[PDB]
Amino acid sequence: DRDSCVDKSRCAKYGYYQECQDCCKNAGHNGGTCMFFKCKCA
Repeated sequence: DRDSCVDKSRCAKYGYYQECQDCCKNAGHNGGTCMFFKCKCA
């Protein structure tokens, strides 16, 4: 119970990264955003 895509799935400089939004959505949400190589949810 400690997945956290933020510290698992990489990302680009910033914006929309299909990789990030995919992770979150797969976790049990809708998606997320990209923040300085960081993967956050929405």
